[PDB]
Amino acid sequence: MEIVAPVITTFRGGRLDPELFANHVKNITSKGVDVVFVAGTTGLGPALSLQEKMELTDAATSAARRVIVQVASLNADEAIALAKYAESRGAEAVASLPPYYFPRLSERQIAKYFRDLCSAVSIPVFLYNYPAAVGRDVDARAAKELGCIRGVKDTNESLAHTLAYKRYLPQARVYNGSDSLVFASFAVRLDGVVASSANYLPELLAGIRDAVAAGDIERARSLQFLLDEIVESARHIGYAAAVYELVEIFQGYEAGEPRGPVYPLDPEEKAWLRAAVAKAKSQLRL
Amino acid sequence: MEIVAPVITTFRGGRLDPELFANHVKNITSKGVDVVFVAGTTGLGPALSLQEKMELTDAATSAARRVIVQVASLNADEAIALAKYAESRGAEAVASLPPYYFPRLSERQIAKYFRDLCSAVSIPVFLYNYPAAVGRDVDARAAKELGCIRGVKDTNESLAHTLAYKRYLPQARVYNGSDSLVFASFAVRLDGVVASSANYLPELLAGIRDAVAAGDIERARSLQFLLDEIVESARHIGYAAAVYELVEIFQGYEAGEPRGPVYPLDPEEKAWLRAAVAKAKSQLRL
Amino acid sequence: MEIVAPVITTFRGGRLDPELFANHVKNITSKGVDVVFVAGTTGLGPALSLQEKMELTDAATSAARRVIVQVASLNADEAIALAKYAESRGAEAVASLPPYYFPRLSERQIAKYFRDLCSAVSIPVFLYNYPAAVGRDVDARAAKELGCIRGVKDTNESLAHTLAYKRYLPQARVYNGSDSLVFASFAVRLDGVVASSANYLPELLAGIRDAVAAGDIERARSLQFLLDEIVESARHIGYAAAVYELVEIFQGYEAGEPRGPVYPLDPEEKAWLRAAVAKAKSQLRL
Amino acid sequence: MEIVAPVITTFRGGRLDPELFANHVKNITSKGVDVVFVAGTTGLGPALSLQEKMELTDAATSAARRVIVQVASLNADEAIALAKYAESRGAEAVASLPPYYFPRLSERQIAKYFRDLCSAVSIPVFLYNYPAAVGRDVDARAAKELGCIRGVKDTNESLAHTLAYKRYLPQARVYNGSDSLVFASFAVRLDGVVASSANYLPELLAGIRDAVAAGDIERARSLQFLLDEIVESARHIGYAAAVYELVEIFQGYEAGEPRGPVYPLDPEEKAWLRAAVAKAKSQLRL
Repeated sequence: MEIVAPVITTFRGGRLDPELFANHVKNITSKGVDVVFVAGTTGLGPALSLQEKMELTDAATSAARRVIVQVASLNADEAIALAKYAESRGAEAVASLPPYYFPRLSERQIAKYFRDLCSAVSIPVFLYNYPAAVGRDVDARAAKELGCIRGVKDTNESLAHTLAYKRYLPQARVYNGSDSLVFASFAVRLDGVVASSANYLPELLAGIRDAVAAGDIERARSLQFLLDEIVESARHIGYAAAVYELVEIFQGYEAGEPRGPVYPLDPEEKAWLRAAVAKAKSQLRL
Repeated sequence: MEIVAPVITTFRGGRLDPELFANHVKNITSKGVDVVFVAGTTGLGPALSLQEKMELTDAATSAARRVIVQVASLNADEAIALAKYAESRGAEAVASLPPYYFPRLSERQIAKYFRDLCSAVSIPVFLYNYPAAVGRDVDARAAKELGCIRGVKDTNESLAHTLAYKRYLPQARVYNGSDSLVFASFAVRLDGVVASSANYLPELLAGIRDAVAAGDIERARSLQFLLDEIVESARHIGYAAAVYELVEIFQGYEAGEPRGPVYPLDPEEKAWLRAAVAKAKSQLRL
Repeated sequence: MEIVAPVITTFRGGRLDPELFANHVKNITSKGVDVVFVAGTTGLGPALSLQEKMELTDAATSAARRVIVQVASLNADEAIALAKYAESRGAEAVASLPPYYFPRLSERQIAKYFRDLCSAVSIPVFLYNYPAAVGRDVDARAAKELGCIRGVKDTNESLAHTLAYKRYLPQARVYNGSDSLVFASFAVRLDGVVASSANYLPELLAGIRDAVAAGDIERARSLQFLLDEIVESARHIGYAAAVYELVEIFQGYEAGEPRGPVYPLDPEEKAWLRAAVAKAKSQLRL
Repeated sequence: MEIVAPVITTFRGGRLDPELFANHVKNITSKGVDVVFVAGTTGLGPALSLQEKMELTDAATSAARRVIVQVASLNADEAIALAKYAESRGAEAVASLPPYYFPRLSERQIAKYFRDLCSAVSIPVFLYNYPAAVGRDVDARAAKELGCIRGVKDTNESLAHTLAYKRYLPQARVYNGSDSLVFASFAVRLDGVVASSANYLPELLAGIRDAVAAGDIERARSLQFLLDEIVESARHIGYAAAVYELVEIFQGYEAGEPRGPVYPLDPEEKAWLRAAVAKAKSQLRL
């Protein structure tokens, strides 16, 4: 079972910094990340222009051997163009959010979007489902009804919703994206996890996976609860910005910054977070 | 009290068509539209490039005397740039959605976004609130606390939520954005309405306004109910794409197309919509 | 247009005090309440035994000329039984919540419940819709389909939702039950309001009704906002218990108390609430 | 890890039939049910009078060695009365929903409800959490703060929400109540499940438990998916009434019926369900 990192997009001086990005990717893949997922929500995907996603695709595919690229755009031609680009750069798969923002698009519109993406490339197309952010759900039955989905990332608190993709699409690779469900995902033998914490504590996720595989459910659960406490503190100050500071805290190198509306944490927020996780940090035998 | 059109963005072959747009704006403003609101949700704002939004700003300010440009972007630098551009082209105000898509941004991040817009321009900055599409609400209390909001457009079926902005911001111009609340907005004396149906039935909205002003409450209401039957059919088939077909059906000229993932309606959907609205339309006597 | 009070159920000791109830009914009906609605949510309906509701029926019909009895029970035989009892005591109508609590109920079960109710009496049966408390909505289209509904009380922040009942059911008496929409309800000419504040400020509700009729929209809105401030303070300490204390503050007599798990406000909560509404209270001229 | 049945309440004639009930309890306890949970949502608890719940308590404590009685009432005095009665009859624990139906009760009211319940008995008080039905959540933090909660049954699609009670109350016994999470609950080593399917397919739940315990984690998931198919079908016609028919289909004896507003299935619905679950039934064996 795989640890997939929905990797942060590392800005510095207003632009993408591929040196920060490459160092970060090479570190986390050394610590147990199997696959790099670029331009996911944790990577600020919908905030990135097509060219920024191309730059990120180049950086990810030159830093990691296994890369899935998130391609969604509210101009659907851009999703097709980037999917072809990712494929040419050696991505093992592409993924897409369903069309987001607009309420009450039709089922026909959603289906055409995904079918056009599948027609554009030969590599597997993944559904990246995230109803809290997207404002709609493409559930297991709908995903099967599309007729071309070969993988699912379900960023979702409902483990049963995620398991249902394995039921309706027995050949798809299915992953849950909730940090609170890493332990549970391995326990029920999903194909893997795509959790934001693979950015800052990949060795913890690997510890959970190891523990579950050894039958050590108590250790796995304990590691999970430690992770939950860290996530909880981070959510308190703006989770998406905090992920970057958590990388600095736990991995010890510069992680860059997000970009407005996802403004970087200020100095006072960074200091508060460092103290907030100091205890959980000391408890870590990984 | 004003009728404000959140005007459609008119594409041809996935490219912006400013002639279709200009003809449409000229027509609805001759039929009772007081103000043109460009790149709102009905105008596919989040789907438009910055280049497209600048072109749309040029075309709207050329075709209309009173223009508000909606500037939101998930790259905040782009919101600031377009707000300054809009001001330079003579927009009377700019509006923005709160940062959307991303769940759990912090209050500081949201406040910074709006405050940076207000500091970027001298013309009024409006809150454009649309919780169903944005995934968060900036309520009247929150809008007061921003400390620079001079207008609100509230695309919201809770009319008291919209009225609360007049309570907390007595100097602000406050509009409700729901088609189902045009009659109600005029009856409670909001500053006006920003309803998508100003695109396809602006004469019907002016008729509602006239009836309320005449104390003809029963007429205003029966006109509202006719509009509600039309909105219902349109929603059934996919509302955002449906608006374009309704413009053609009710106003009698070409309206262009939306762009995918907001794909244009297909022939069967259009035929269905035409049959669906035919009854209600006939019961109209303006 | 009517002011309908969803009257509080006055307990004293551990049990219903029908005398306190009669007195309260008499005072508010002398101050503008047109109809008394017994055992609604504000009257703690779902917490009352059949015997308590029968007792309210007797006391209300003896103290008021126009009485509607709310009869919902999760034993449908008690609803049928009480509806018959209310008719026999001279109630002008009965109302029911749809079946509540249970999430997994079919359209057929809901329709059967309302149709059996309609068969049981010859007086009008109202739908009492309150989705936030009930956990389900019976919307205008569904209410028409039931085929026997003659009135609706919609406790709902969506004025559009309530207006839809007048569209689908032109001969029904339709009331909105939100305190925040009293002004709006009279402005759009619903048949009336069934607002909790008729317990403690029936003269304010009448003042709003008078102001709308006179066309003094600005006074109507101003009175609405004062009411909103009062409701907001009450919601802070527990609205259902707070209504009783607001009756005491504004009407000057003992209102009795609710019963747990709706526990009466404690002395500190009462002192806080008195102080919280003091300014709005002094600003009240009528 | 335990299988707890939220047992159906068995009506015949519109009245309780304690002999159908006894036969049912005895059968399911012989096929792997460890504990009987009486008057839960599956048992129509909120629909039952205090006397009916006492009668159910008698029948359960006569037919089974281990009984937990669900005691919630919207008259808290009745919750206390029943808890004392359950203890007198030899129940090993009582549980309660939080106060339901009423929106926006205060934290003080909810805490007083639970603490008063704990002080009435010397047997343990469990929290029975079911946010979808109750309209409010008492999460793990809130549960710990109550200070007297000894067990938790969380009917919730969010497994991380359930797991949190083990984080905060590691001494409490914690169960998840969603049928779609039986496999997952055993996999993460909750103390067990309280799933409605214990009524009709207890042997399937015991098979899932066995398979998780071997490590045929993949056969466990396969049995769960079969259960998910059957649940899917019952949900389609109205789950609460359908549970009774599923008992007849899979266990082959008379199950009684629910009582309206939870009306029994009609002959047509029953025929539809039997055909719908025939395939699943055929692949069962066990």
